[PDB]
Amino acid sequence: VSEYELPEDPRWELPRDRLVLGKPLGEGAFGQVVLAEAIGLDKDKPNRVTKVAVKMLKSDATEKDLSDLISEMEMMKMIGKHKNIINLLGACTQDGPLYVIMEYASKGNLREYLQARRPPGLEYSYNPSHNPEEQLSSKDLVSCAYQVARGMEYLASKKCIHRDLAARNVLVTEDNVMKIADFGLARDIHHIDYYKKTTNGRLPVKWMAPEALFDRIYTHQSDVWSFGVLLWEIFTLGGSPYPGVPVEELFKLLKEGHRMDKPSNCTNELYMMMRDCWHAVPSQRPTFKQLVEDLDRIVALTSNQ
Repeated sequence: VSEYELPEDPRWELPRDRLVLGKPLGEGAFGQVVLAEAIGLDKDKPNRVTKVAVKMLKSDATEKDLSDLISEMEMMKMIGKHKNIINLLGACTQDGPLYVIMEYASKGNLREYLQARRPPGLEYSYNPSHNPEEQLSSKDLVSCAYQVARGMEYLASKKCIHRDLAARNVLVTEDNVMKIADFGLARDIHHIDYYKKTTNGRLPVKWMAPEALFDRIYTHQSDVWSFGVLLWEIFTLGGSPYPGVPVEELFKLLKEGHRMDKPSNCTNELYMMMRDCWHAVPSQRPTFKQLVEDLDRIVALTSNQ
């Protein structure tokens, strides 16, 4: 790593020995995220400990992988802070491997968070968690969507196109705050494999707008399409999109104006929002600003009983 000039930034630099490294949080090619305790992250509270997520490259990482990680870090700096995104907290760039320090979401990703809170009724697939948690009220689910819309509205205003908005990329903090993750990732410069499964075997094509899918055109409006799919994931408490539809087929279906059916427990108004997000013509989908305003009103009218 000493072969490279790493961008040191005194506003963000944290001495390596101020991090007590803990358990893995995840792993995906290059590279890995570990839980850590950071001593004196806030310079004015030097004896405070903060739980953080520490992102680093794998042992097999390449010059491009390092460039990607740096790029994510610099992008997060430029995008700035928001309550509903995974924020940058600091970095270790001198005396060892690049560490990018980010906010820690202790309750994991939204898909697994919702699946562990599935009640036993007819209205959801079965709860797969060995440690089931308290069911969420109706208000809570809409509020979940509100917060994600809020985060995306902020990101869109900073001219950040996410390109893979999905429940798996929303994280939940100890206080049940929704935080959009992986918004700063570098765009792959090689073409896409529409059948590649992620490191948890998810098929990303099921969240892509048709123009992203067929033409690789990504905009804020294709992100709005993804948000529609995420809304569907929410009101299925973590369901898998287009159940039983294989990829090669998804191409054809979307073309014919095929859309997912309304989840069993979903209001007509929330289902219309989904359908609006899945308008065939990008210019005709709502914007994140409209979505934030609509969902704000809907949260107020929705019951937590």
